Amino acid sequence: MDCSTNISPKQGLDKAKYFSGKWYVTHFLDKDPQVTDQYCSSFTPRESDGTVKEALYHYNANKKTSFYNIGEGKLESSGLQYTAKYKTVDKKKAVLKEADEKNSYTLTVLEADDSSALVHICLREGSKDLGDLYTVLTHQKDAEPSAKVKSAVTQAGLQLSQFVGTKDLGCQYDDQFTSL
Ligand code: HEM
Ligand SMILES: [N]
Repeated sequence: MDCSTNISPKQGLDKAKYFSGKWYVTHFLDKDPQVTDQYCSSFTPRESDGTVKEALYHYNANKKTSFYNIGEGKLESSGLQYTAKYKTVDKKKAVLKEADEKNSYTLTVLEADDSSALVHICLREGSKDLGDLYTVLTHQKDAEPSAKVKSAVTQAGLQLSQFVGTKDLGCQYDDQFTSL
């Protein structure tokens, strides 16, 4: 399922609010009905002079497995949006696999305040699109997203009730990895 082509970052967002601390996905919306496994995710995005680098963590709640990555990209001029390439690393941040130049993901920030954020992610594997992925984030695990971010969800044409809540999945996180 192809990703939406009508996704743009919110104008006027302050980078400092998004590129700080660590983020936990509290709710997510995957539009592809063929998916089966549900994931938990946490990441730490940093930025310097328009260059973005982030440590990502995924935990497969169904198969009880996890994987780590390091994404690197550049900030678009338009807004808080960037397309990054990613390498695969272990829990110690050692490189297990270099980045495949044909793969990428574009992350678009739709809203972000001091406690939460809403982002859109489009992952691509060369030519195949994995489909739209919307994720609500908070700095505190299982915390409640702000009213401001919930409003962003509505404005995005989505219903919070359709999102999957991760606080009930029995998530396992590696706070050591995202800390720092
Ligand atoms: C709860 C939220 C999330 C869900 C449901 C989710 C789901 C997925 C799925 C299904 C895969 C494929 C893994 C497999 O082979 O089985 C995956 C891979 C990946 N996701 Fe996510 N993801 C989440 C959050 C994120 C975030 C926050 C980012 C970006 C910052 C992201 C970036 C990626 C990347 C780069 C890969 C590829 C890793 C690799 O192939 O080594 N994901 N995700
Ligand atoms: N993803």
